Amino acid sequence: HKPAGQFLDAAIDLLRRVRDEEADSIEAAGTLLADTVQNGGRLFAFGAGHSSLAAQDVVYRAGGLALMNLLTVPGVVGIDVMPATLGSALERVDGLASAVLDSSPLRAGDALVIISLSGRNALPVEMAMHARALGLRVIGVTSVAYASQTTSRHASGTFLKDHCDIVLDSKIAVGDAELTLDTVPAPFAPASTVVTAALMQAVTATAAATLADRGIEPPLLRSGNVDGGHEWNARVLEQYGERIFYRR
Amino acid sequence: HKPAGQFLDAAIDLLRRVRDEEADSIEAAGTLLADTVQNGGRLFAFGAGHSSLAAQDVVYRAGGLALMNLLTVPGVVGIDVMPATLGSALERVDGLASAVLDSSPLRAGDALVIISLSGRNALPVEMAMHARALGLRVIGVTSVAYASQTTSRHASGTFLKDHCDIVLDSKIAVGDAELTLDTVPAPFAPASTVVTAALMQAVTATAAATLADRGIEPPLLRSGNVDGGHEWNARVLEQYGERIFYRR
Ligand SMILES: CC(=O)N[C@@H]1[C@@H](O)[C@H](O)[C@@H](COP(=O)(O)O)O[C@@H]1O
Ligand SMILES: CC(=O)N[C@@H]1[C@@H](O)[C@H](O)[C@@H](COP(=O)(O)O)O[C@@H]1O
Repeated sequence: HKPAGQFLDAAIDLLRRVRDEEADSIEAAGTLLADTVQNGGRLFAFGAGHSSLAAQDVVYRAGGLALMNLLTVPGVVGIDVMPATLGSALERVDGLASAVLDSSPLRAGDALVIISLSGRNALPVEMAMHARALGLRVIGVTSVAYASQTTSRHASGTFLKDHCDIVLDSKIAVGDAELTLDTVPAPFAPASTVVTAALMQAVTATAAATLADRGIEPPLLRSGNVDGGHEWNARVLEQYGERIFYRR
Repeated sequence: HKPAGQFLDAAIDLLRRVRDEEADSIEAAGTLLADTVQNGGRLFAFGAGHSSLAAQDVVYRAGGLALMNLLTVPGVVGIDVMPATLGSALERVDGLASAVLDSSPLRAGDALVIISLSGRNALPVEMAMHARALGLRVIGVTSVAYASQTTSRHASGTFLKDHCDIVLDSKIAVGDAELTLDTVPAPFAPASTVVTAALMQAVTATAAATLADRGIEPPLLRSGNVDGGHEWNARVLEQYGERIFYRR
């Protein structure tokens, strides 16, 4: 009955929905990532604002793939920007996504994961459209409910999911808040990061397992806060350095 | 049996452990945050690397408290820094934590949440020690198992949890990886961000509910990606601007 327990039960239920409903889509996404690695492509992940956090959770990560890179749009990497409200405004700027994609090392055949809960703003929609125009395969992580219950803010009138090769439905109801209190007019307690991080790990875990099943050793990193982790990672990062862009 | 399902079941089980084991600690932490707001103090959250992501998840957040601020240590806000490996090295630098605390607006009586899974490195340990020396109340979000199974890398030989007023145990087993495959030597698939984000939301949800029960309207933000959210937030951010440091 207490707020902590109510929220955790809501987050568990959302993870159960993802587990039971997105299993095939999660498998398809992880296989696409494994295919890209095997065929010599690169892997990148992007999200704006708090959606950036699920993307960061698979980059340079204990237990994660060394080959996963972060696509950084300046000002929307998390909420670090001053003022934080500018991050919201940058999501409406046409041409930012193309500037970032055209400057990056992404090329035809690469894989880009795009996390956007609403999927409705110019920046994530343009990112998917332009990435596909460049020949990239695009996985979207998005709450498809928003496409029926909100209006697109992109000039095309379309949503992120309309421009993805694979869509992972992150389930969050419109408003991104799981609890209400009678005395309190606004809902509170967002689970979207709990859910999207879990989806991303499920996707990358599938890619690692798929490579292994094909007799290809997945390039996995260890935690740097367990003795020997940094030594282990140095070997891996050097080995796959050519397709890793967060070190040299 | 598939990797996605195995990971999601592991993450659910960790959320159940937090729900069933940390309920009283979560209540105590949220009450301390509510007490601080009521007594006129400020709220800040910090973590390094991927632990920064749980801190960011409660800042400028749909359904979250407008009064929660991010404490930014340059170079360890997420994994954005180039090269990402420098973030790991910065966690070992003595004096960085004090530099950041002494420059910030944090003052005696304020509340600081510190997220560190291992709790073993110089930066998070110094952050807690120096914050308490400044008169701050400190909530740590940390896997206490690390304090018995790893060695401290702080000069004191102590861990984060030894310097907290309240400890929230994030349960993750040493290594931060929930899956193994027979052919694959390293474990993979980290849940720490799934778990820590959920703990943080449970804490802030408790603070909002506690304020409400005391007849104090919690200063909650709405999603900017639902129509009217930015207008709603502008009112709130102006009202509580004096204790909000991510806008002006
Ligand atoms: C109060 C608030 O909402 N702040 C931002 C929001 O402006 C931004 O749009 C979202 C990412 O957008 P997306 O996940 O829907 O793509 O992250 C944050 O929530
Ligand atoms: C491969 C790797 O591990 N990268 C960093 C790690 O160096 C850092 O220590 C941790 C935060 O540390 P903490 O959560 O234990 O405080 O975030 C990331 O995992």
